Amino acid sequence: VVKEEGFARGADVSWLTQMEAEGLKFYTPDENRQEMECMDLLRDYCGVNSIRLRVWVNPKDGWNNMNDVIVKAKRAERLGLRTMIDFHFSDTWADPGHQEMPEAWKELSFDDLKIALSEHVKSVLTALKAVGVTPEWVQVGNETTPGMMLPVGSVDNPEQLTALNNAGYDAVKAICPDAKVIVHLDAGNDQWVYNRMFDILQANGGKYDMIGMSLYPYWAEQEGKTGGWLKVADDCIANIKHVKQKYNKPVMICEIGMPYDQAEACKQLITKMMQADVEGIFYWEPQAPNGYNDGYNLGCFDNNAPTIALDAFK
Ligand SMILES: OC[C@H]1O[C@@H](O)[C@H](O)[C@@H](O)[C@H]1O
Repeated sequence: VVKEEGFARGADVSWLTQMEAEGLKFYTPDENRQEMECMDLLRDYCGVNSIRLRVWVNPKDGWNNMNDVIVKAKRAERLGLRTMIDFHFSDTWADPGHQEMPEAWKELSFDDLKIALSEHVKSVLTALKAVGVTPEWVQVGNETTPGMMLPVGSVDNPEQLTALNNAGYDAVKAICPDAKVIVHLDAGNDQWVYNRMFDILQANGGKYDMIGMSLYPYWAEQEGKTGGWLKVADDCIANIKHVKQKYNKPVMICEIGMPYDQAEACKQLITKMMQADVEGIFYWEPQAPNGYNDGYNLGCFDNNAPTIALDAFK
C-alpha cells in the first residue's frame, strides 16, 4: 500500500483506541457484513486516504496523549494513510467555549509557557518521526475562534496569541520542515470570525500555511433557520473563496459532520463541498455510534457500519 497524493479524504478517528478497549466492533456495509478493524474499513469501503488525530497534554485517562497518538499514527502509516496531528494545547477538549491550558502550565511565565508549548509539539513530532510517521499537516490549536489557552492566548491579547501561535509553528517546522501548519476555527460559514483571527495574525507576524474550518450545518435545519443547512454550506463556500483571496492561503475542512440519521443529506453535503476550493475534508469521528460519549449523534455509522454518507469519497 502507498499513500495517496492530492485531495485529502479524511477521518478523525481519535476515539478508536478507547472504543476498541470498550469492545466496539465495526462491520462492512455490504451483504457479507464482515467484522473489520475500523481504519481498514474506512480505507477500503469509505474511500478514506487520510487520518486526523487530536493531542492532549496530560489527560487523566491517557487517551489522546502522545503515547496513544503514536499508536494510531503508526497504524495509519502502515495502512498507507496520510496523517494530520491536531494539538489542542489542553488536557481535555479544546473548542470555542473551552480553551484551557494544561494544568501543569498554569503558573509558568509567558516565556516558559511558550517553551512548554514548543517542547510539547516537538516531543510529539519527534516520537512520530522515530516510529516512521511524518505528518502531512499539523494543527496549532483546535477551533481557536476566541484564541487558545485563555485568558493568556485570547484574541484580546493579540501579541501573546500570535507569540503562542508562532512558538507552535516554529516547533512543527523544526521536526517536520514540510508539514503544513493549520490554524483551525469553527463555523466555516462565518466570515467575521475568520477576519478577526487572521487580521490579528497579519498585524503581529503570525505564521501559518493553511486555514482550517469546521462545517457542521445541520443545526440550521433543526432550528428552522431560513435557508436550512444548504445556506450554511453555501456561506462556508463563500467564506472559503473570501479567505483565499484575502489571505492567499489554502483551506482544509478539518472537521465535517451531519446527524448519523441524515445519510442522504450528508452524502449530498460532502459531494457539494468536494467541489469547493479546499485541499481536503475530514469527517469527524465517523465510526462513533449514536449516543457515544456525551450523546454524540454526528457520526455516519449505523448498526456498527458506514451509512451511504461517505459514498461521496469512493
Ligand atoms: O462528545 C463529542 C465532543 O464534541 C467535541 O467537539 C466537544 O468539544 C466535546 O465537549 C464533546 O461534545
